Amino acid sequence: GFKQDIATLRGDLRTYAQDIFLAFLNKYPDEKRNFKNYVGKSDQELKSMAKFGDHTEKVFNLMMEVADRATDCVPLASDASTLVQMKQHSGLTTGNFEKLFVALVEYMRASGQSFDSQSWDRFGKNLVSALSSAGMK
Ligand code: HEM
Ligand SMILES: Oc1ccccc1-c1ccccc1O
Repeated sequence: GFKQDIATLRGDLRTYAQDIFLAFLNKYPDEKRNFKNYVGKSDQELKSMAKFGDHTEKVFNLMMEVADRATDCVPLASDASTLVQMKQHSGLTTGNFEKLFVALVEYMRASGQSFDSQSWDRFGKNLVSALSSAGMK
């Protein structure tokens, strides 16, 4: 289920974080507008950068927290406000988050593993709704 998937991802978080974020960047190349220093790089080049590993893992450290605090794939309102108010998210719209969650769900569906893809899809939609409610355009 969803809870086991959190334990699975946390068990190899630096590789799942990198693979899912690369799935997102390759699926939605225009999302590089928010990640200038990742332009014109192969996946292997990105995975060699200190910063890439360290920023993507920290992102997923918080994503797993938010997942873990959710009830029935409904995230806390306090976690959504933090994500809207964060200065690093100043320009973003819910569309940025929707795309990340589509890529994560498709990564899960294509994996060999018994991830609860439908729970991550609901989680993504509930998080987008909570970001909207907390004031993200
Ligand atoms: C649930 C989803 C997300 C979580 C939990 C999250 C979390 C975080 C965290 C913890 C940081 C700080 C990273 C660090 O200090 O190294 C960060 C930075 C950032 N996030 Fe997010 N984020 C999420 C979704 C997104 C999305 C969808 C975008 C853009 C499409 C985005 C864009 C950024 C940018 C541009 C930064 C700053 C880049 C930098 O570190 O210099 N985030 N995010
Ligand atoms: O790669 C990054 C570097 C810096 C800050 C955030 C990310 C990131 C990684 C995966 C998903 C969303 C993100 O904002």
